[PDB]
Amino acid sequence: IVGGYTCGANTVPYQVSLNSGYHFCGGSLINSQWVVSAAHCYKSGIQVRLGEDNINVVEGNEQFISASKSIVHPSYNSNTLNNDIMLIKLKSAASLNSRVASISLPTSCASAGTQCLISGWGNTKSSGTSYPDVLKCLKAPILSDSSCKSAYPGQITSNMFCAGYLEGGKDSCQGDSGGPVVCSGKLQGIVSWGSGCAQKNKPGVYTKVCNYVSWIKQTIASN
Ligand SMILES: CC(=N)N1CC[C@H](Oc2ccc([C@H](Cc3ccc4ccc(C(=N)N)cc4c3)C(=O)O)cc2)C1
Ligand SMILES: [Ca+2]
Repeated sequence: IVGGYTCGANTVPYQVSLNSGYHFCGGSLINSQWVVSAAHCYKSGIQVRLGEDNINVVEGNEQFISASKSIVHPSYNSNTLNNDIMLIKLKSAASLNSRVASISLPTSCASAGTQCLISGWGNTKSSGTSYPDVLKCLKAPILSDSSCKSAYPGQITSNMFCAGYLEGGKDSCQGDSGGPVVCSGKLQGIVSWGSGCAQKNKPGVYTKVCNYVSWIKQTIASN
């Protein structure tokens, strides 16, 4: 997260860290046995880390649970990043408490103007590389479809939305991938892609979760 602030230990209880020997992507806990992340975060041998703040120090509220199954969206296109969403089932259910909690799926799509909370352990520099050990947060508004499409000609689908600031300076970045975009208590986006990080006229692009609610519900009910 570039231009954000330190969230504070367990203030974003649904935030997960996907670990394969090291943190490589974020994710959101949607219930006690399921995690939602970006399809581009797909890997085998994933361990889901819940209740995390500092990812390099055992602080006491963590739950490390291995994934039993991963399901990439049937129409995911790795070249365009269309349908960049994936579900991960935990081998055992997480113990939900005040520090580890699920986030609600949306009942309707969010519109431009809505302020959301984006979080992750990704790169904090627009030019250069610096990865934080503790969770970073950023409040950012959802941008109009017109602005989004003007920024990325022919690359924005109905399954994507832009959020951030056209003036640059604040944005999610590499390492934040798969992480949550929560607006008014509902999971509306998943950190997907962008041209650089926090660059002028190059806002972050996120997966539009509201278009996948039925797929998510059906998949969980049958797996
Ligand atoms: C070629 C083209 N026009 N495309 C449009 C869709 C797709 O975009 C991508 C895919 C992977 C990357 C990563 C880099 C990359 C990876 C994750 C990111 C997460 C967030 C942000 C952000 N600024 N909010 C930027 C990221 C940039 C790479 O270079 O490998 C960057 C952009 C391909
Ligand atoms: Ca820790």
